[PDB]
Amino acid sequence: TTENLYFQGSMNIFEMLRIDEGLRLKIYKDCEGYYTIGIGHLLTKSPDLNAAKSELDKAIGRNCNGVITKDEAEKLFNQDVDAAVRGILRNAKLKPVYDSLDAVRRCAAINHVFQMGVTGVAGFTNVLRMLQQKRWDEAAVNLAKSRWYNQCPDRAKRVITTFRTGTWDAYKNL
Repeated sequence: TTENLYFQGSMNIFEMLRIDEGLRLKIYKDCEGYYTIGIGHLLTKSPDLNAAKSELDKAIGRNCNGVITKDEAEKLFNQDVDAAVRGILRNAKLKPVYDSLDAVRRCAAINHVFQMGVTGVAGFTNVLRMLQQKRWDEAAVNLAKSRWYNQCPDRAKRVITTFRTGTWDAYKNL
């Protein structure tokens, strides 16, 4: 479809993570129980809500009282995406795999690091080798064994499908 052919140009890392993480203007606990706000911004792993609000005020730069605006959520979101990209490119293990990937799977790579962090992703020794060798089906099967996926499948299922196919299909028809 001419509409189907345009959907590609509408999808990017920002729209991808926006779907996987949602958009919340108030502090909430994610599927792992950690305090979160905005578009998947983990505030802290501490169970103390007071620590979550203290980190929020530091990140936004004002007395937020646990609430932020949509424009603030986007600014924080852009910083987190940049941090995940920079984390990949300076890492001697992730950068060669990332460089080998196509544009769409590169988005899935940034997404993965955004969710898990650099050392967590860099620990997927076998998945990283499979991806560099273009063994897409095997990579997706091994990702489906991870604790990252199995503890919170809805946040990870679309990333795994994107690693398998290199298309945006899993983000169609929400």
